[PDB]
Amino acid sequence: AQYEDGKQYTTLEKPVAGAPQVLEFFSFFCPHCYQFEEVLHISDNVKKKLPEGVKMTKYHVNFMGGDLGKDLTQAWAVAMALGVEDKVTVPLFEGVQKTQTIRSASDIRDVFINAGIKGEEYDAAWNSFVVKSLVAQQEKAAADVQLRGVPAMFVNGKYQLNPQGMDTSNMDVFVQQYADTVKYLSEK
Repeated sequence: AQYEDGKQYTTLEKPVAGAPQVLEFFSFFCPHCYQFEEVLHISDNVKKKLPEGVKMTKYHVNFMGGDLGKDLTQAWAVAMALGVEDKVTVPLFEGVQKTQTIRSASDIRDVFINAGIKGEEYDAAWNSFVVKSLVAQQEKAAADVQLRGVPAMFVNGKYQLNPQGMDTSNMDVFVQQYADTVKYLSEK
């Protein structure tokens, strides 16, 4: 057929019950994740083609960047709780990978302050139990699919995108194939 198990996607031999419909994993330390977000705009183009009613979820991961990696998972939890993901995603990527000015939790905090989140509100969120359970959710989702690399995308907890089975000679064409594959998997 046109979409083939093992080509544009793989099936999990261990389906994950109750998983989010479209689940994306990334790390602010991950070079392809930077490309996906700042150059390719994958999340964005996927959304534009998802059917009515299916919501999209994106989680940070711990297994890159050691201690600062864990701080970033907690900061992304803060980002999610405050709903400021679209204000901190670019400066966090650039702070880690471009300027390399993010070296400590305090430097992560600086990003949010510059984005206009109040210190007391950031600090209160950071220390809250709601962010702690949101950190737990991110960790659990990654654990459920035995995740050992990012970027990664899972559809209905049973299908994993396989971008290495796609042409990359044109970036636009790659993005649409990626997005169209997600939509197909969505309708499966």
